[PDB]
Amino acid sequence: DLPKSVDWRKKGYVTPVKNQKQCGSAWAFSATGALEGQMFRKTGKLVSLSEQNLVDCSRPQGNQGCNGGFMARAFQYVKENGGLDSEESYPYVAVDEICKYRPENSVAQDTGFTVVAPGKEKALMKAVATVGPISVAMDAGHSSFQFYKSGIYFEPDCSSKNLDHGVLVVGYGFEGANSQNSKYWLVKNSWGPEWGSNGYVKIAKDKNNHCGIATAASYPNV
Repeated sequence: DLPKSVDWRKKGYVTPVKNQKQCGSAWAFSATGALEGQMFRKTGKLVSLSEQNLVDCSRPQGNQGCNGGFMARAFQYVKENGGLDSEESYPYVAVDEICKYRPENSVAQDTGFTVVAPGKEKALMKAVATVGPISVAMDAGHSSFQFYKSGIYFEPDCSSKNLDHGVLVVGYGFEGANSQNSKYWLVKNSWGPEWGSNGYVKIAKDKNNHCGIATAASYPNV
């Protein structure tokens, strides 16, 4: 009984597209994006969250800052730390720096996170429909993705198991009148608004877990 389409951007859950620049911090942007949606669902206030706070401070939890990391380890950091600072108060500079977490500037918290049944696009569809934006890993390691500009993205060389890039599923939809025709996942990237379609990409949906979008999906518990 899930909706034919979902787009959380239309309900105020999603901040404008950000840019990680030359830092392997996509996992931090995916995590802040999912926490931004859950915090909005809880309080009605959309507050941009600090990726730099995660880059600089979550090494104990197993992240490696600009050398990579994982969204579940970032949600683990926010839980163990008791908070996460706003983007305004702890700005992004795209380089590993000293941890400067300030509890008085915290605007978010989580108690851990929930994992979507791995490899199941229908499970991911249910989480997107009932929770809000969901953090996901994908295989983005292709020039077709770097130069992606519009339309549904399908890449034959995509893997659903060996992934390399965290992104945020903000909804799903279809092209035209038939809800089961030309389906896609609405994905927010962190390569800036100029990349792709206003910083977003439509990834083919119900095409065998294309690019691994439902392989490692999760969301923070607020």
